[PDB]
Amino acid sequence: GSHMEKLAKNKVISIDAGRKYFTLNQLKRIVDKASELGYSDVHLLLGNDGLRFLLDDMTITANGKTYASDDVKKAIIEGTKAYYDDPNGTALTQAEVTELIEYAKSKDIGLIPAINSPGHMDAMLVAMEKLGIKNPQAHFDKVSKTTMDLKNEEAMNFVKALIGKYMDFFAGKTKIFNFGTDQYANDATSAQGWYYLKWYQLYGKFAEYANTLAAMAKERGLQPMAFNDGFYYEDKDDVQFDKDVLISYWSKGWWGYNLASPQYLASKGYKFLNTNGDWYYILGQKPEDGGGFLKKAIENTGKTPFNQLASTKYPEVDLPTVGSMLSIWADRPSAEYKEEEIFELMTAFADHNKDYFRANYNALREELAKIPSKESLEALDAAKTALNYNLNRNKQAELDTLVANLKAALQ
Ligand SMILES: CC(=O)N[C@@H]1[C@@H](O)[C@H](O[C@@H]2O[C@H](CO)[C@@H](O)[C@H](O[C@H]3O[C@H](CO)[C@@H](O)[C@H](O)[C@@H]3O[C@@H]3O[C@H](CO)[C@@H](O)[C@H](O)[C@H]3NC(C)=O)[C@@H]2O)[C@@H](CO)O[C@H]1O
Repeated sequence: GSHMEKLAKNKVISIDAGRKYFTLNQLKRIVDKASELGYSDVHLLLGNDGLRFLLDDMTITANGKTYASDDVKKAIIEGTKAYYDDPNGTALTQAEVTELIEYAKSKDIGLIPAINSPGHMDAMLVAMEKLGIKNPQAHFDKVSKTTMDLKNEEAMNFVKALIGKYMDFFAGKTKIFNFGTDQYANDATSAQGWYYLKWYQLYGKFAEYANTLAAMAKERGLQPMAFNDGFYYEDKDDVQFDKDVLISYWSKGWWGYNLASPQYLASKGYKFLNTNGDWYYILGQKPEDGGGFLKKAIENTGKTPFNQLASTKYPEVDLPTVGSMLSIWADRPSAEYKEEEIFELMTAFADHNKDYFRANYNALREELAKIPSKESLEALDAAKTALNYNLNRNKQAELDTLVANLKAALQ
């Protein structure tokens, strides 16, 4: 019950770089601002509708045949462009994402990648078509454009191998890997995908796929993360799920979309990354549209407590969370990304929870990088011993004089 508990928790900013393209430098500045504000990780969706990340070797081995690296790359580029041909760019390179991870590591910032499936995979579906894999899309009220058919082995096998190749990359580089599994065939079932899975006795098939993805993460030394949607839908435990999955809990849903309660998932032994929907911001969203516009997300950043999970009340309901995630989405990826908006929402969330967030260590690290008579060395050694790396956002002044004493000793 000491000091450490609050600071040990995760403070995450989520960027939807799957739907919309973000430049390496844009993400670097988000990472820098995250480090400055006191965040711990940057959650970066790279596969979300579009697939905006290419490895150097994209060779895939599936269905007793292989798909050549250059053939895979072109098909993915075409898929992402088919979803949305972003004039700012198509997909991040291996070298760019690698530099982002090392840059973030230098600022005590984790990177949490997300490659979504079996929903939110418009780019992958079309890529598979271009790769010869016929009809990968789910089929209900109409043929889906976002979701994979669970009965199609050819598509399932490829996608598993594809996510596996990404998982091979992020292994040893990042602690967590998010595979999503949210909003199954929402476009093809009027946002009732889990009800449709139940109906056609395919919900067990989804579990098998999700559990496979969790094992794939674990055996590669990655903590599996997924969204809550498809985990124990409607509090039924007829179909079981992997318990080692870090659940990013965003909502309990709405009418006809009966997601499991946080209370039920906690009773199954799950830990939560509090990804409360209240803190959502969709780029370009205005107050007139309702939902997650900027003013509401800033307003709710103080309204909705740090530990409070969606559909629950804190502290009346107090469930185990590893930390909280604030999310920026790009539902309409053509909307202008304005850095100032995200920075304001990020700042607000940190300012209301100064006990959870770190202090600003950018000044300290610059002054420690300037370090190359024994009496003058006595002072330089003394200021170094007096440094405190454990400060939170409430004590910026406390840290400001400690770094000032280091600057004075160095001269
Ligand atoms: C009182 C009541 O419950 N009314 C229902 C109403 O709320 C429902 O509309 C829904 O509202 C929620 C907010 O409470 C909103 O989040 C929902 O949007 C999600 O789902 C739609 C598909 O229906 C999808 O188009 C959106 O993209 C969105 O999905 C998530 O949200 C973010 C940002 O919006 C996305 O970027 C994410 O990709 C996605 N997933 C995650 C994990 O974040 C929805 O509009 C309606 C529904 O008919 O029903 C009322 O009864």
